[PDB]
Amino acid sequence: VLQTIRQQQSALNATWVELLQTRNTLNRAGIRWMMDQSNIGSGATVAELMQGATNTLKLTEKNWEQYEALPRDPRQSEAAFLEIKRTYDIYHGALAELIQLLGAGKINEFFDQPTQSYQDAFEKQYMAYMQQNDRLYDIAV
Amino acid sequence: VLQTIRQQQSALNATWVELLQTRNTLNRAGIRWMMDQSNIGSGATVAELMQGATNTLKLTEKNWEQYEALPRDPRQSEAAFLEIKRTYDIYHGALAELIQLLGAGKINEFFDQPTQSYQDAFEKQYMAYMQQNDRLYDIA
Ligand SMILES: [Cl-]
Ligand SMILES: [Cl-]
Ligand SMILES: [Cl-]
Ligand SMILES: [Cl-]
Ligand code: NA
Ligand code: NA
Ligand code: NA
Ligand code: NA
Repeated sequence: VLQTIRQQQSALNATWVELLQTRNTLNRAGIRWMMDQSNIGSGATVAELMQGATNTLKLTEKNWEQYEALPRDPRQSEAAFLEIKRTYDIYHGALAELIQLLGAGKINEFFDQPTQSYQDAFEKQYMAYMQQNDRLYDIAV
Repeated sequence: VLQTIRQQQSALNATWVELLQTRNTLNRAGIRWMMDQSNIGSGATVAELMQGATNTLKLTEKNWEQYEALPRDPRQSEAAFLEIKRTYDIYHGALAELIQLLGAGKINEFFDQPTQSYQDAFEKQYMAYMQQNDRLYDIA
């Protein structure tokens, strides 16, 4: 019934949320890394933050596969799902590369990566996909 | 009645998302701020990021008022809403404080603010609130 899109919706939202939480944690580690260069570091360490980003990026993978493996209503759009996955893989892959750049100390290459564009592209599909499902709500009446 | 729920969940989830983006942009600005002090600045500038964070923090405040104005079903717990609002106000106000600290060059107070705890507290209520509406959706 209409419960199969609400459960598929919740699964993709949890991926969306974990991607954002991962990007934020990485940028915290960037500040601490910067602080350590000038020996003014305090609070959370780079290692603890990198450790947390690694965890939430794996959580992101697992949340994604949980959404992929959920059944799709025949009315939904196949192209829509492929565009979601295309933008997700770029965004997820970009965060994985940010972990490597920071570990190698490439702070400029880290900061200059156009992560915002990858995120904007995924959010554009998520929003459009949220709208098409909200319409299946309005017509399932 | 079921439509009333999906509207609330979407309005509150939009606030949740905007809070996360606001915090991330502020942490991007913190890096560039430190880059400027070390003369290795590149990418997005502090000013552009600060005006982005200022922008998204207003989207958060608006997205919240949209959720708060939507009608609450009687079956929904009033105390649950008060706890969502309490944790939201702490979290929002904390992000507003980060804008003041970074604009004042206070990078240590900026980094040391326990923002994670404010976010964890709001996410705890947000998760509990959704699981309740989901069980409510199941009954109907
Ligand atoms: Cl570099
Ligand atoms: Cl970009
Ligand atoms: Cl300070
Ligand atoms: Cl904390
Ligand atoms: Na939403
Ligand atoms: Na500076
Ligand atoms: Na910019
Ligand atoms: Na309050």
